[PDB]
Amino acid sequence: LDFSKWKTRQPGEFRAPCPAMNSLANHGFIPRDGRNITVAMLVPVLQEVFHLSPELAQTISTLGLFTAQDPSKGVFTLDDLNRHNLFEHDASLSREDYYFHKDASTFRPEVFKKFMSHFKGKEYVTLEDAASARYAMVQESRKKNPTFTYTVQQRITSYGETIKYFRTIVEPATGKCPVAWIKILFEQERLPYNEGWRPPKAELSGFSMASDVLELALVTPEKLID
Amino acid sequence: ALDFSKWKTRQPGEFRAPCPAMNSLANHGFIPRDGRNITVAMLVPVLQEVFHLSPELAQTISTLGLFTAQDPSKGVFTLDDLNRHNLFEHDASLSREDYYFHKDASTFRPEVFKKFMSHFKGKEYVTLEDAASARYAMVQESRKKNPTFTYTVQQRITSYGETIKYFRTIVEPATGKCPVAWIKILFEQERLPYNEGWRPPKAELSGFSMASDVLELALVTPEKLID
Ligand code: HEC
Ligand code: HEC
Ligand SMILES: [Mg+2]
Ligand SMILES: [Mg+2]
Repeated sequence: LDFSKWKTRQPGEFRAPCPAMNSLANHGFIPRDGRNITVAMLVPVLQEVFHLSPELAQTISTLGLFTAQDPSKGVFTLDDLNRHNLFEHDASLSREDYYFHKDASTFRPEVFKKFMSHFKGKEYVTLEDAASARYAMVQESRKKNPTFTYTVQQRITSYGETIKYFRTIVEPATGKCPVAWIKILFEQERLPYNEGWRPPKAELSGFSMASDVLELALVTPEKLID
Repeated sequence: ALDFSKWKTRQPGEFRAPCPAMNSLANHGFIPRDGRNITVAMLVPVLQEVFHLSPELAQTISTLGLFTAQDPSKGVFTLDDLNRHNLFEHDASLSREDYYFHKDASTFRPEVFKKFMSHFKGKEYVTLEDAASARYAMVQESRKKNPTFTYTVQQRITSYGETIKYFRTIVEPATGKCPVAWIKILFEQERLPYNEGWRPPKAELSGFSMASDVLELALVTPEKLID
């Protein structure tokens, strides 16, 4: 894992709405041009760079394959991940809903500003602030987007994405998530190795995700009952 | 591959847990009948085969079971180890009373289970919403009556997870729906209702799918740690 090979995205290179996957490509940990991705190649990378458990890595990578133009052929691209309402969903943290400009892939400073304002004056992301920030995007989409789609599938991916950054973009010494490293991940699509980040000591598993998603929901004022 | 007709209820000397599924496995002889000499390596394929747990989820829960032994290094645990309060066993159970009251959070309590089952009165099937209400009712009873109520991050995920476990594994092959009558058999007899039509579930219960299910259960539970 040579983190010094990093280059920002170049013309012709496919990129996704994911800052993690986009960082892998920019680091050259997966093909830089965002093409020719297989589950077999991605899974070890996710385990080594982000310390996802084997099964969680296999699961998310396969959900990625399911966005391919032909998932039978076992190959997908970062552009496949941009397909609306397959994996990509409304109420994102740093991207606008597909509805508005038919581009839910391009990083949006004005969306990211809203998200980050939930951590203003803090060096670290707390569970409660991360809950508030994600749910604020749900409320905005619900009030602004007449096509808002937020089913069982989108709910877990949305909750899971907040857990993913909260658990993986952490200080080795503390396990805590610095606001400044989130900023680097989303804005630069660089893993903040230079700033002191390393692959997490703790494994992110399906079970640990389940606990974390529960804890997020218990500090979110979101209910489907009344 | 598996013989479900070998079921016997608990016999003298045999250890049993506060878990109706682990007790059914033993009563069926799918793990050692006496509730002893359980290892992770033995239990994971049984959980995969009988309950369609994912390899990783099965490994994780089996290991949580193992860390209930006084010495996990021995690599072996028993259903009696599972009876140890606030290791895996926890307050606000659906069919057992809190350890506080009589130092017995292992023996099935008709009175507790009566209150659990009251949330499905008039219904053939368990819905996510009624399962959520039945579990939260136990949390509120424990918070109301037990001065030593313990409900930390660890108990919460296991409590939510156990409702999802019966809701997803004790289901009709035809519909994936959870029959009230089958929950009654599992809890009251500690028998998998094979005789009545139950079969290992078609759908796999994985860490990811559990995470979705626990999320959805929480979204229909009036439970928050914020107000
Ligand atoms: C392994 C570590 C990992 C981390 C950390 C991670 N992801 Fe993503 N991720 C996506 C997609 C697609 C989205 C877009 C969802 C959306 O619309 O917000 C996304 C979104 C996100 C978001 C939210 C972005 C936003 O603007 O809301 C975060 C944070 C994130 N991913 C972090 C496909 C993937 C895939 C697919 C193969 C993998 C593997 C994956 N992601 C792995 C990871
Ligand atoms: C694989 C299928 C499986 C199912 C279905 C299952 N369990 Fe349990 N389970 C427990 C323990 C300990 C409890 C007691 C928790 C409590 O205090 O309610 C429990 C409780 C439960 C409960 C709630 C009972 C109540 O009175 O609240 C249900 C339902 C349950 N288990 C179902 C250890 C285990 C272990 C340990 C190795 C395994 C594996 C396990 N359980 C696997 C399973
Ligand atoms: Mg989106
Ligand atoms: Mg208990």
